[PDB]
Amino acid sequence: AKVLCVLYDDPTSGYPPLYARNAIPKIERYPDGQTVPNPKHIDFVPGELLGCVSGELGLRSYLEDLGHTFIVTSDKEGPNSVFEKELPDADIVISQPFWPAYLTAERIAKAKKLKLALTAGIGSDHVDLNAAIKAGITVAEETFSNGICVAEHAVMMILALVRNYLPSHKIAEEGGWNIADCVSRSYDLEGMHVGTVAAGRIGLAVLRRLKPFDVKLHYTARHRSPRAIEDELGLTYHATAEEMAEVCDVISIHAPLYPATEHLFNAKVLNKMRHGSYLVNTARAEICDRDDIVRALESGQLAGYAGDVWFPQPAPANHPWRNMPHNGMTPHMSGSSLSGQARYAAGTREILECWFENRPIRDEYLIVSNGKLAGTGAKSYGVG
Amino acid sequence: AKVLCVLYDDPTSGYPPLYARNAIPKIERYPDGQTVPNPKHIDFVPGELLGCVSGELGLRSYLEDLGHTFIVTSDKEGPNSVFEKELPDADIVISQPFWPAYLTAERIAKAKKLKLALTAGIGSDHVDLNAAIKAGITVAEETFSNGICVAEHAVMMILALVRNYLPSHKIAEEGGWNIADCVSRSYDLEGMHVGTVAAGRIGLAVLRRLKPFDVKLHYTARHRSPRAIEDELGLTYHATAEEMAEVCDVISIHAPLYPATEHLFNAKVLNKMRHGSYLVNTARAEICDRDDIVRALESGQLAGYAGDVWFPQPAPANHPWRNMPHNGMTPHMSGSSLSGQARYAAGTREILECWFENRPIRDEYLIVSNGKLAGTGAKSYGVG
Ligand SMILES: NC(=O)C1=CN([C@@H]2O[C@H](COP(=O)(O)OP(=O)(O)OC[C@H]3O[C@@H](n4cnc5c(N)ncnc54)[C@H](OP(=O)(O)O)[C@@H]3O)[C@@H](O)[C@H]2O)C=CC1
Ligand SMILES: NC(=O)C1=CN([C@@H]2O[C@H](COP(=O)(O)OP(=O)(O)OC[C@H]3O[C@@H](n4cnc5c(N)ncnc54)[C@H](OP(=O)(O)O)[C@@H]3O)[C@@H](O)[C@H]2O)C=CC1
Repeated sequence: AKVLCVLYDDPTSGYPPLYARNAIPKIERYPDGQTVPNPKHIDFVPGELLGCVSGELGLRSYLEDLGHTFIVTSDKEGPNSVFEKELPDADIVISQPFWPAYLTAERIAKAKKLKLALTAGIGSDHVDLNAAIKAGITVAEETFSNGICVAEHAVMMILALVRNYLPSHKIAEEGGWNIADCVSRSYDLEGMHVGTVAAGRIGLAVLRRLKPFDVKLHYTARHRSPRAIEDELGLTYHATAEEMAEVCDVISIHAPLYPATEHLFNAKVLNKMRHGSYLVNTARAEICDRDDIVRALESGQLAGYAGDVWFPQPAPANHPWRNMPHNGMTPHMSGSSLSGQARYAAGTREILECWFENRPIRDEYLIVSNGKLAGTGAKSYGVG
Repeated sequence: AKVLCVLYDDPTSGYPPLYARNAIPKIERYPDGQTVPNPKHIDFVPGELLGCVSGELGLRSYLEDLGHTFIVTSDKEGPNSVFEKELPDADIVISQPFWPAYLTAERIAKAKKLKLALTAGIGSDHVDLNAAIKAGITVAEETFSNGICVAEHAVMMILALVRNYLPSHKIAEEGGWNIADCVSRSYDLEGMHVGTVAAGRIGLAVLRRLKPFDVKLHYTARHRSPRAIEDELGLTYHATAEEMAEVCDVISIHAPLYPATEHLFNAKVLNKMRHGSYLVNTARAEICDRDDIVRALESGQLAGYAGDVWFPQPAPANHPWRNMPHNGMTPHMSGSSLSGQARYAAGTREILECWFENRPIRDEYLIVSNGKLAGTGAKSYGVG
């Protein structure tokens, strides 16, 4: 088989980078009991940089020893990219959400041999799932592989926004003291109403991390969480995001992107919030309406917005979220911490081993299979 | 009586600032059961900026209606400062740790009428406690008033360091994407060993907030915390900071500053940590050796350092912690969030009401009274 893999560019300093530490913690299970990936072997040491061109997700020897071909590129934009030129006879396409090889309907039509579209990470919205369904392409991802990474990043961003961290760090760097300037917009999180959009793998992890901050917890979802979970965490459920927006000081988004969630957080929802509320989005950019977010920050309707996800990706240098007021943005990085990479790279290999050996891809990894949403896709996504 | 009060300068934009929101949560009790301050009245709305010269800690009408004089200034350096010129006949001196009026032995000797040295905030190490004891001065502070603020700030800083937030935000602002550069130093906190120096009011609040991040928790203190606490959090105790340093990936400092803790975190302790460890210090700067911290970051012995506390305060523009590598500093702000200010300003008034009415200052607020460490001072401090 021909495996076409799109990864981000190597570090500016070169590859490998100068690692700050030489080992990372051992993780064996996720909080819900799901096991971490179980490939027969891995050809990297956890903690290495794997998601760039030279890192290769640690796949080359595995693939070539089996007689497969493995093409790795970062060049992914337009019909003259290495990606699009190599696509027509690729059996398998792999890319990460952080540097995504978009599989539009038009590209899927060109992809005459494509049978497996594998996300290295979580979130397969860069693939047109309706087109994949029609074409009989399997779409899979490494469920839970980097979810805890995201939960950490989201809580970090909530705190940075509410406490006014980023402008205050700039004052320290630039020689100032200026306590009044630092604290004129600095609040505690304690006692605020905080809600998540979704209480799935990441949303629940966020709610759990928020609990000891002594906030009042809310969530919205299409299907109510078990009473035991609501009791554990003191959750208040809302049938819709609009209703939750009315009562929350801070919202963090943790749903997948598909038609029902596209532009869910637009002006109508944002304007339901109290003036000076906060929004964090480490889910997908297009769950928000891009320009409505800018307007909310310009008016102070939102006191702050932060996230790691943008549209499109990579975000152009002129993207309006970069320098809108009161933002805590990063590039799309949370799911690509070195710790997360070890897990999604291992899971990418696990999935390939199953595929090549004619064994099932784990149900929880599936998004589309056999011409329909399947596994986690059927539980978390829609195509209507 | 004459009340001499040193506060920081007003916001650069003017006073009042443009508030992002017009109310904050109501807090009634601290996690150990201590009640929030109970002054007869407050002359501000919680959420207002109180800690600058124009804010006056909300004390002016209260004091002047009683016939007291109230002098508020930010001018605190040298013998010609308004502070030192007004000091010789001040009965009461008030200042905040964020902009501290240092009560050296020499200043205390000049302060012929001084009877009460009141910290607006927590941490009275800017007062020479031996000199206060000798002079028969009462030293008091608003215990717990801003401790939760600090705990939030510390956890925020831990996450920002481990995940490489600050340099990544810069890339977003400056038009880059550069995922490899962002994540080459980005780790998850999950599974790391994290320790606190002290498990007091703030240390315990930090440990509780860390728990759901699924880290392995450690602490050091002069005596063992209660069974319930060690069991609740799965704590491992170490008799010394050096011992804890050997096994922790991250340490956060939460002890008071006095001779036993001065320069505790010097090269001897830093070098016990594994290469690439992280240190957060929202306690007091001088618990660390200033230049040893710099050198540990320059060599990579520490992968990161962050805190809000400096020495001296204000830190000069050329202070080496501002632009040392891999830092997440802010000016001294955590205890002066608008939320914390509401509580310490209310407590400052409560203490003054007790004082003027010949009623006890709460035992838990006392640091020095009647010529010895007293109250919380006796439980948490030493005088060497
Ligand atoms: N920033 C990054 O690096 C990363 C981002 N992500 C993003 O986060 C998303 C969530 O990941 P994860 O928690 O692991 O996924 P899960 O599938 O576990 O959870 C998603 C939840 O979303 C809820 N949901 C679906 N539709 C809606 C709707 N219309 N409104 C509200 N809630 C909805 C579902 O609950 P219900 O059925 O009750 O509605 C489901 O439980 C991913 O799909 C991805 O886009 C993920 C990893 C990394
Ligand atoms: N950044 C900011 O804005 C703020 C900073 N702070 C700083 O944080 C400090 C802690 O505040 P808080 O938790 O409220 O104070 P507490 O008095 O509640 O706790 C201090 C703890 O320090 C421990 N301790 C004392 N001496 C030592 C030692 N030699 N080694 C190790 N532990 C020691 C004590 O435990 P044991 O007796 O078992 O040793 C005590 O429980 C303050 O004193 C202040 O300097 C406070 C507020 C705001």
